[PDB]
Amino acid sequence: EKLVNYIALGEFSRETAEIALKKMPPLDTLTVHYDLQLYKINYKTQSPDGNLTIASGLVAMPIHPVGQVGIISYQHGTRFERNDVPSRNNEKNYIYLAAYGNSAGYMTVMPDYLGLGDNELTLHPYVQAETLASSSIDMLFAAKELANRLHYPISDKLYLAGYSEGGFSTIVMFEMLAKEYPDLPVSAVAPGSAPYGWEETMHFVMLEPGPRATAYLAYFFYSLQTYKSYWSGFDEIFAPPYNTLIPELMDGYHAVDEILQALPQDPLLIFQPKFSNGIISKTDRNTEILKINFNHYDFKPTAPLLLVGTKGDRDVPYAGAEMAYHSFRKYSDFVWIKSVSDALDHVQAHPFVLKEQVDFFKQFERQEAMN
Ligand SMILES: [Cl-]
Repeated sequence: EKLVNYIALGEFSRETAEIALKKMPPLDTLTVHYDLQLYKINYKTQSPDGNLTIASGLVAMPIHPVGQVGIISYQHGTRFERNDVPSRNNEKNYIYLAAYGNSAGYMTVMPDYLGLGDNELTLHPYVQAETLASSSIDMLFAAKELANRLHYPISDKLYLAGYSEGGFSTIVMFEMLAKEYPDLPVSAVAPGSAPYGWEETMHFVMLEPGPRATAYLAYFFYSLQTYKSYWSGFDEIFAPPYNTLIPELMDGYHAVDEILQALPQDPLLIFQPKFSNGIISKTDRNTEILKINFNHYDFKPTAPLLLVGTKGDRDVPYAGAEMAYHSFRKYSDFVWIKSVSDALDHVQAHPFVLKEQVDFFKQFERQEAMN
Protein backbone atom coordinates (compact mmCIF):
# COMPACT_ATOMS: atom_id res chain seq x y z
CA GLU A 1 0.00 0.00 0.00
CA LYS A 2 1.41 3.43 -0.99
CA LEU A 3 -1.36 5.69 0.28
CA VAL A 4 -0.58 7.00 3.81
CA ASN A 5 -3.27 9.57 4.35
CA TYR A 6 -5.44 12.10 2.76
CA ILE A 7 -7.42 15.25 3.33
CA ALA A 8 -10.53 16.45 1.46
CA LEU A 9 -10.01 19.98 0.11
CA GLY A 10 -13.54 20.73 -0.99
CA GLU A 11 -14.87 21.15 -4.49
CA PHE A 12 -13.69 22.83 -7.65
CA SER A 13 -16.75 23.98 -9.53
CA ARG A 14 -17.62 24.29 -13.21
CA GLU A 15 -17.98 28.00 -12.71
CA THR A 16 -14.50 28.44 -11.16
CA ALA A 17 -13.07 26.28 -13.95
CA GLU A 18 -14.74 28.39 -16.66
CA ILE A 19 -13.23 31.57 -15.21
CA ALA A 20 -9.79 29.98 -15.21
CA LEU A 21 -10.08 28.75 -18.80
CA LYS A 22 -11.15 32.19 -20.04
CA LYS A 23 -7.88 33.66 -18.71
CA MET A 24 -5.74 31.36 -20.96
CA PRO A 25 -6.68 31.23 -24.61
CA PRO A 26 -6.95 28.90 -26.50
CA LEU A 27 -8.23 26.86 -23.50
CA ASP A 28 -11.24 29.15 -23.37
CA THR A 29 -12.60 27.07 -26.27
CA LEU A 30 -13.03 23.98 -24.02
CA THR A 31 -16.50 23.20 -22.71
CA VAL A 32 -16.90 22.51 -18.97
CA HIS A 33 -19.06 19.50 -18.00
CA TYR A 34 -18.16 18.66 -14.35
CA ASP A 35 -17.55 19.84 -10.85
CA LEU A 36 -14.56 18.11 -9.13
CA GLN A 37 -13.93 16.83 -5.61
CA LEU A 38 -10.35 17.49 -4.50
CA TYR A 39 -8.06 15.52 -2.19
CA LYS A 40 -4.50 16.13 -1.04
CA ILE A 41 -2.76 12.82 -0.50
CA ASN A 42 0.44 11.61 1.09
CA TYR A 43 2.14 8.47 -0.16
CA LYS A 44 5.22 6.27 0.20
CA THR A 45 8.05 6.56 -2.27
CA GLN A 46 11.88 6.37 -2.42
CA SER A 47 14.30 9.24 -1.86
CA PRO A 48 17.41 9.87 -4.02
CA ASP A 49 19.38 7.85 -1.41
CA GLY A 50 16.96 4.87 -1.63
CA ASN A 51 15.14 5.41 1.67
CA LEU A 52 11.43 5.67 2.38
CA THR A 53 10.05 9.20 2.14
CA ILE A 54 6.44 10.45 2.29
CA ALA A 55 5.49 12.68 -0.63
CA SER A 56 2.33 14.64 -1.53
CA GLY A 57 0.09 15.55 -4.45
CA LEU A 58 -3.42 16.36 -5.62
CA VAL A 59 -6.20 14.09 -6.85
CA ALA A 60 -9.29 15.62 -8.50
CA MET A 61 -12.35 13.47 -9.22
CA PRO A 62 -15.21 14.53 -11.54
CA ILE A 63 -18.48 14.29 -9.63
CA HIS A 64 -21.27 12.47 -11.53
CA PRO A 65 -19.28 11.18 -14.48
CA VAL A 66 -21.38 10.48 -17.63
CA GLY A 67 -18.86 7.98 -18.97
CA GLN A 68 -16.28 5.70 -17.40
CA VAL A 69 -13.47 7.84 -15.97
CA GLY A 70 -9.94 7.71 -17.34
CA ILE A 71 -6.90 8.90 -15.37
CA ILE A 72 -4.53 11.64 -16.44
CA SER A 73 -1.24 11.98 -14.55
CA TYR A 74 0.00 15.53 -14.99
CA GLN A 75 3.61 16.39 -14.06
CA HIS A 76 4.20 20.07 -13.31
CA GLY A 77 7.01 22.31 -14.48
CA THR A 78 9.85 23.90 -12.51
CA ARG A 79 8.83 25.14 -9.10
CA PHE A 80 11.31 26.89 -6.83
CA GLU A 81 8.77 27.44 -4.01
CA ARG A 82 7.83 24.56 -1.72
CA ASN A 83 4.17 25.51 -1.58
CA ASP A 84 3.62 26.39 -5.24
CA VAL A 85 2.62 22.84 -6.12
CA PRO A 86 -0.63 21.05 -7.03
CA SER A 87 -1.54 19.81 -3.54
CA ARG A 88 -2.10 23.46 -2.56
CA ASN A 89 -4.34 24.12 -5.57
CA ASN A 90 -3.62 27.80 -5.91
CA GLU A 91 -5.11 29.83 -8.77
CA LYS A 92 -2.08 29.02 -10.99
CA ASN A 93 -3.04 25.31 -10.70
CA TYR A 94 -6.63 25.91 -11.77
CA ILE A 95 -6.05 25.62 -15.51
CA TYR A 96 -4.87 22.00 -15.21
CA LEU A 97 -7.95 20.99 -13.24
CA ALA A 98 -10.23 22.95 -15.56
CA ALA A 99 -8.87 21.47 -18.77
CA TYR A 100 -8.31 17.86 -17.73
CA GLY A 101 -10.98 17.49 -15.05
CA ASN A 102 -13.87 19.91 -15.42
CA SER A 103 -13.76 19.79 -19.23
CA ALA A 104 -12.14 16.51 -20.32
CA GLY A 105 -13.69 14.53 -17.45
CA TYR A 106 -10.55 12.72 -16.33
CA MET A 107 -9.51 11.88 -12.80
CA THR A 108 -6.58 14.29 -12.60
CA VAL A 109 -3.54 13.13 -10.59
CA MET A 110 -0.77 15.65 -9.92
CA PRO A 111 2.37 14.82 -7.93
CA ASP A 112 4.12 17.63 -6.05
CA TYR A 113 7.56 15.94 -6.43
CA LEU A 114 10.14 15.28 -3.72
CA GLY A 115 11.37 18.27 -1.75
CA LEU A 116 8.13 20.17 -2.37
CA GLY A 117 4.66 20.23 -0.80
CA ASP A 118 4.52 18.20 2.40
CA ASN A 119 7.65 16.13 1.65
CA GLU A 120 10.28 16.37 4.36
CA LEU A 121 13.33 16.38 2.06
CA THR A 122 14.66 19.91 2.13
CA LEU A 123 15.42 20.35 -1.59
CA HIS A 124 13.71 19.17 -4.77
CA PRO A 125 15.88 16.72 -6.80
CA TYR A 126 15.57 18.80 -9.95
CA VAL A 127 15.49 17.12 -13.38
CA GLN A 128 16.71 13.89 -11.71
CA ALA A 129 15.22 11.10 -13.77
CA GLU A 130 15.20 8.30 -11.22
CA THR A 131 13.08 10.02 -8.58
CA LEU A 132 10.94 12.12 -10.93
CA ALA A 133 9.89 8.78 -12.46
CA SER A 134 9.40 6.84 -9.24
CA SER A 135 7.70 9.67 -7.34
CA SER A 136 5.24 10.15 -10.21
CA ILE A 137 4.48 6.41 -10.57
CA ASP A 138 4.00 5.99 -6.82
CA MET A 139 1.63 8.99 -6.80
CA LEU A 140 -0.42 7.32 -9.54
CA PHE A 141 -0.66 4.06 -7.60
CA ALA A 142 -1.64 5.92 -4.42
CA ALA A 143 -4.32 7.80 -6.33
CA LYS A 144 -5.74 4.53 -7.60
CA GLU A 145 -5.83 3.28 -4.03
CA LEU A 146 -7.84 6.38 -3.08
CA ALA A 147 -10.30 5.76 -5.88
CA ASN A 148 -10.72 2.13 -4.68
CA ARG A 149 -11.31 3.27 -1.10
CA LEU A 150 -13.95 5.75 -2.30
CA HIS A 151 -15.64 3.28 -4.69
CA TYR A 152 -14.89 5.63 -7.59
CA PRO A 153 -14.82 3.46 -10.63
CA ILE A 154 -12.21 4.22 -13.20
CA SER A 155 -11.58 2.77 -16.64
CA ASP A 156 -8.24 1.43 -17.88
CA LYS A 157 -7.56 4.61 -19.89
CA LEU A 158 -4.35 6.27 -18.67
CA TYR A 159 -2.87 9.46 -20.11
CA LEU A 160 0.49 11.03 -19.14
CA ALA A 161 1.32 14.74 -19.69
CA GLY A 162 3.44 17.50 -18.26
CA TYR A 163 5.28 20.72 -19.14
CA SER A 164 8.92 21.79 -19.00
CA GLU A 165 10.57 19.86 -16.12
CA GLY A 166 7.30 17.92 -16.18
CA GLY A 167 7.72 17.01 -19.80
CA PHE A 168 10.94 15.32 -18.74
CA SER A 169 9.15 13.73 -15.77
CA THR A 170 6.48 12.43 -18.13
CA ILE A 171 9.02 10.79 -20.46
CA VAL A 172 10.95 9.13 -17.60
CA MET A 173 7.69 8.01 -15.95
CA PHE A 174 6.60 6.48 -19.28
CA GLU A 175 9.93 4.68 -19.66
CA MET A 176 9.80 3.29 -16.14
CA LEU A 177 6.18 2.17 -16.46
CA ALA A 178 7.04 0.25 -19.63
CA LYS A 179 10.09 -1.33 -17.96
CA GLU A 180 8.87 -2.03 -14.40
CA TYR A 181 5.08 -2.16 -14.81
CA PRO A 182 4.68 -3.70 -18.29
CA ASP A 183 1.14 -4.99 -17.56
CA LEU A 184 -0.25 -1.52 -16.77
CA PRO A 185 -1.72 -0.15 -20.03
CA VAL A 186 -0.78 3.39 -21.01
CA SER A 187 -3.19 5.00 -23.54
CA ALA A 188 -1.31 8.12 -24.68
CA VAL A 189 1.67 10.28 -23.65
CA ALA A 190 2.20 13.97 -24.50
CA PRO A 191 5.26 15.69 -22.93
CA GLY A 192 5.06 19.45 -23.40
CA SER A 193 8.13 21.60 -24.09
CA ALA A 194 10.47 19.11 -22.46
CA PRO A 195 14.28 19.32 -22.32
CA TYR A 196 15.79 16.63 -24.50
CA GLY A 197 19.47 15.72 -24.57
CA TRP A 198 22.25 16.57 -22.14
CA GLU A 199 24.53 18.23 -24.69
CA GLU A 200 21.67 19.94 -26.54
CA THR A 201 20.13 21.33 -23.38
CA MET A 202 23.40 22.41 -21.73
CA HIS A 203 24.52 24.28 -24.84
CA PHE A 204 21.17 26.03 -25.18
CA VAL A 205 20.75 27.03 -21.54
CA MET A 206 24.39 28.00 -20.89
CA LEU A 207 25.17 29.74 -24.21
CA GLU A 208 21.78 30.87 -25.52
CA PRO A 209 20.31 31.78 -22.14
CA GLY A 210 16.66 32.75 -22.04
CA PRO A 211 15.11 34.73 -19.17
CA ARG A 212 15.16 31.81 -16.66
CA ALA A 213 18.34 29.98 -17.72
CA THR A 214 20.56 31.01 -14.85
CA ALA A 215 17.87 30.04 -12.31
CA TYR A 216 17.38 26.64 -13.95
CA LEU A 217 21.13 25.92 -13.95
CA ALA A 218 21.61 27.14 -10.39
CA TYR A 219 18.78 24.85 -9.25
CA PHE A 220 20.05 21.91 -11.24
CA PHE A 221 23.67 21.90 -10.13
CA TYR A 222 22.86 22.90 -6.54
CA SER A 223 20.40 20.01 -6.27
CA LEU A 224 22.62 17.50 -8.07
CA GLN A 225 25.67 18.29 -5.96
CA THR A 226 23.49 18.19 -2.80
CA TYR A 227 22.17 14.70 -3.51
CA LYS A 228 25.04 13.09 -5.48
CA SER A 229 28.25 15.02 -4.67
CA TYR A 230 29.69 14.44 -8.14
CA TRP A 231 32.03 17.43 -7.68
CA SER A 232 34.44 18.26 -4.84
CA GLY A 233 32.11 20.87 -3.36
CA PHE A 234 29.88 23.78 -4.18
CA ASP A 235 32.85 26.14 -4.66
CA GLU A 236 34.19 24.09 -7.56
CA ILE A 237 30.83 24.73 -9.28
CA PHE A 238 29.67 28.21 -8.24
CA ALA A 239 31.66 31.45 -8.31
CA PRO A 240 31.36 33.74 -5.30
CA PRO A 241 29.06 34.95 -3.91
CA TYR A 242 26.65 32.60 -5.75
CA ASN A 243 28.15 29.65 -3.93
CA THR A 244 26.38 30.87 -0.77
CA LEU A 245 23.54 32.92 -2.33
CA ILE A 246 22.13 30.05 -4.37
CA PRO A 247 21.49 27.82 -1.33
CA GLU A 248 19.53 30.69 0.23
CA LEU A 249 17.52 31.40 -2.93
CA MET A 250 16.68 27.71 -3.27
CA ASP A 251 15.31 27.31 0.26
CA GLY A 252 11.72 26.92 -0.99
CA TYR A 253 10.57 30.30 0.39
CA HIS A 254 11.84 32.75 -2.23
CA ALA A 255 9.35 33.88 -4.81
CA VAL A 256 10.48 32.98 -8.31
CA ASP A 257 10.62 36.67 -9.41
CA GLU A 258 12.97 37.40 -6.49
CA ILE A 259 15.22 34.50 -7.54
CA LEU A 260 15.35 35.75 -11.10
CA GLN A 261 16.20 39.29 -9.95
CA ALA A 262 19.03 38.09 -7.63
CA LEU A 263 20.83 36.10 -10.33
CA PRO A 264 22.59 37.41 -13.42
CA GLN A 265 21.00 36.82 -16.81
CA ASP A 266 24.24 35.30 -18.17
CA PRO A 267 24.63 31.92 -16.43
CA LEU A 268 28.36 31.87 -17.01
CA LEU A 269 28.67 34.54 -14.27
CA ILE A 270 27.46 32.10 -11.55
CA PHE A 271 30.03 29.40 -12.37
CA GLN A 272 33.72 28.91 -12.05
CA PRO A 273 35.01 29.00 -15.65
CA LYS A 274 36.73 25.67 -15.40
CA PHE A 275 33.44 23.95 -14.36
CA SER A 276 31.07 25.48 -16.90
CA ASN A 277 33.50 24.90 -19.74
CA GLY A 278 33.88 21.26 -18.74
CA ILE A 279 30.16 20.77 -18.80
CA ILE A 280 29.81 22.35 -22.22
CA SER A 281 32.78 20.53 -23.70
CA LYS A 282 31.63 17.20 -22.30
CA THR A 283 34.98 17.15 -20.67
CA ASP A 284 33.52 17.34 -17.16
CA ARG A 285 34.70 14.20 -15.39
CA ASN A 286 31.04 13.29 -14.68
CA THR A 287 29.83 13.57 -18.25
CA GLU A 288 28.90 9.89 -18.57
CA ILE A 289 26.72 9.81 -15.42
CA LEU A 290 25.20 13.18 -16.42
CA LYS A 291 24.19 11.68 -19.79
CA ILE A 292 22.64 8.68 -18.04
CA ASN A 293 20.53 11.00 -15.90
CA PHE A 294 19.44 13.27 -18.72
CA ASN A 295 19.09 11.15 -21.87
CA HIS A 296 15.77 9.32 -22.07
CA TYR A 297 14.74 9.40 -25.69
CA ASP A 298 15.90 5.95 -26.82
CA PHE A 299 13.36 3.44 -25.56
CA LYS A 300 10.43 1.75 -27.26
CA PRO A 301 7.20 3.64 -26.56
CA THR A 302 4.34 1.41 -25.44
CA ALA A 303 1.65 4.02 -26.22
CA PRO A 304 0.99 6.75 -28.77
CA LEU A 305 3.42 9.58 -28.14
CA LEU A 306 3.19 13.27 -28.99
CA LEU A 307 6.19 15.57 -28.43
CA VAL A 308 4.55 19.00 -28.40
CA GLY A 309 6.26 22.37 -27.92
CA THR A 310 7.11 25.62 -29.64
CA LYS A 311 9.85 26.50 -32.13
CA GLY A 312 9.87 29.88 -30.35
CA ASP A 313 11.16 28.29 -27.15
CA ARG A 314 14.08 30.15 -25.58
CA ASP A 315 14.09 27.96 -22.44
CA VAL A 316 14.56 24.45 -23.88
CA PRO A 317 15.88 23.67 -27.36
CA TYR A 318 13.33 22.65 -29.97
CA ALA A 319 16.22 20.88 -31.73
CA GLY A 320 16.20 18.47 -28.79
CA ALA A 321 12.55 17.60 -29.46
CA GLU A 322 13.38 16.98 -33.13
CA MET A 323 16.26 14.69 -32.13
CA ALA A 324 14.04 12.79 -29.67
CA TYR A 325 11.31 12.44 -32.32
CA HIS A 326 13.65 10.73 -34.78
CA SER A 327 15.02 8.52 -32.03
CA PHE A 328 11.59 7.32 -30.92
CA ARG A 329 10.51 6.79 -34.54
CA LYS A 330 13.12 3.97 -34.77
CA TYR A 331 10.79 1.95 -32.50
CA SER A 332 7.24 2.99 -33.40
CA ASP A 333 5.12 4.69 -36.06
CA PHE A 334 2.75 5.99 -33.36
CA VAL A 335 4.98 8.98 -32.60
CA TRP A 336 4.35 12.56 -33.64
CA ILE A 337 5.96 15.96 -33.17
CA LYS A 338 4.08 19.26 -33.12
CA SER A 339 5.07 22.91 -32.81
CA VAL A 340 2.35 25.31 -31.77
CA SER A 341 4.24 28.40 -33.04
CA ASP A 342 7.41 29.61 -34.70
CA ALA A 343 7.81 32.42 -32.12
CA LEU A 344 5.71 32.01 -28.94
CA ASP A 345 8.11 31.55 -26.03
CA HIS A 346 8.12 28.80 -23.37
CA VAL A 347 5.58 30.64 -21.23
CA GLN A 348 3.36 32.08 -23.93
CA ALA A 349 3.06 28.70 -25.67
CA HIS A 350 1.95 26.88 -22.54
CA PRO A 351 -1.87 27.12 -22.94
CA PHE A 352 -1.55 26.20 -26.63
CA VAL A 353 0.48 23.13 -25.67
CA LEU A 354 -2.06 22.18 -22.98
CA LYS A 355 -4.84 22.36 -25.60
CA GLU A 356 -2.87 20.04 -27.86
CA GLN A 357 -2.36 17.58 -25.01
CA VAL A 358 -6.08 17.42 -24.23
CA ASP A 359 -6.92 16.99 -27.92
CA PHE A 360 -4.37 14.18 -28.27
CA PHE A 361 -5.81 12.34 -25.29
CA LYS A 362 -9.34 12.72 -26.63
CA GLN A 363 -8.21 11.12 -29.90
CA PHE A 364 -7.06 8.04 -28.01
CA GLU A 365 -10.01 8.08 -25.60
CA ARG A 366 -12.43 7.57 -28.54
CA GLN A 367 -10.83 4.49 -30.04
CA GLU A 368 -9.89 1.13 -28.62
CA ALA A 369 -12.55 1.95 -25.91
CA MET A 370 -14.40 -0.81 -23.98
CA ASN A 371 -16.18 -0.70 -20.57
CL1 LIG B 1 24.34 14.12 -24.71
